[PDB]
Amino acid sequence: GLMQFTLPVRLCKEIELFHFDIGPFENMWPGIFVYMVHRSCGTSCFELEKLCRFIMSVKKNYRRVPYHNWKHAVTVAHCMYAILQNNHTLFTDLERKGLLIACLCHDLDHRGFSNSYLQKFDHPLAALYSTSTMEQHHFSQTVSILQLEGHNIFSTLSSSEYEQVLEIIRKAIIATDLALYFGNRKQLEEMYQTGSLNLNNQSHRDRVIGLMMTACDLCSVTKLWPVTKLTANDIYAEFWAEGDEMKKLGIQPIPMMDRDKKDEVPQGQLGFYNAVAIPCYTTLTQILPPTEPLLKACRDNLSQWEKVIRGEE
Ligand SMILES: Cn1ncc(C(=O)N2CCOCC2)c1C(=O)Nc1cc2nc(-c3ccccc3)nn2cn1
Ligand SMILES: [Mg+2]
Ligand SMILES: [Zn+2]
Repeated sequence: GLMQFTLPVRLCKEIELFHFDIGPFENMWPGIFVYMVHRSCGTSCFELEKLCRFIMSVKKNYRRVPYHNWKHAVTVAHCMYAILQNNHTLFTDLERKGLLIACLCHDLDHRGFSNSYLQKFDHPLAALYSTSTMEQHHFSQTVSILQLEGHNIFSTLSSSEYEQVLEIIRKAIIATDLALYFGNRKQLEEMYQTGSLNLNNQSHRDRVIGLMMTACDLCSVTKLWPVTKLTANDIYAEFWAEGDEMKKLGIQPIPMMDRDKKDEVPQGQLGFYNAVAIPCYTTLTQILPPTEPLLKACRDNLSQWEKVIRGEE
């Protein structure tokens, strides 16, 4: 009860910033997550022993793929931690609990392939879930882990608080399906511009939490340039493995996934910052002004990708 997690001074300070990198020491990531739950939520949100057991079952159910791995889970949760801490009074007690957990869990048992590849390969998961295929799988793995003995970190919630939190987590994990992001942000755009956005409207909250999820999920583009650049290598390592597998099914992959079109990467990064990232963090900054450093950091990394194209690196 009187047992805080604490971090070394450089981490204690830098973890509060949006651009924090959780570092290469895997064995510290659990402690970092618990630190964030404790400051974001309270030392009383979760029975420490249940939390620690839940975190380690989550780690065990992430695979050793280049990008969609246990480091991604904690990175995405840290971005959420930063949004929640800079927007203290906008979120309920249940939202704070459920969203860090949602982010830790959002890519559970990912294999490093897209929903399209599952559908072209005819994976069983693609018959069980016709849209948002991996994301319905991730929520389903979260429920599984929550129902292992000693793993129910929400035990102390009421029957209806319990259902409201599992419903927040579900919507939060579905929203990480980038196919849903485009419409979700268009609507958030119109609602904010016509002045109809209303955070007491539960369907409005849902959309705003969905946009936060997309922001946290993409937060590689909001890091210091060397983090951004070295993360992009892990991303393409998956994309190109997927492209190889497409070719094995006798399908020309999209260029994003063709290792034979490495030369086009800098321009594809621009497409991505302009079509997805920048619009994402813009609308997020409009709705939640203290998240502006994500937008500023994204625009800086766009400008570093422009330099790469110009041969200035
Ligand atoms: C940087 N970042 N962060 C997250 C993600 C991301 O898409 N997520 C969703 C999928 O799951 C993985 C993560 C990315 C990223 O890089 N997206 C990305 C890279 C890219 N390259 C090209 C490209 C097109 C033609 C020729 C050569 C390259 N198009 N293109 C479009 N998007
Ligand atoms: Mg995902
Ligand atoms: Zn993800």
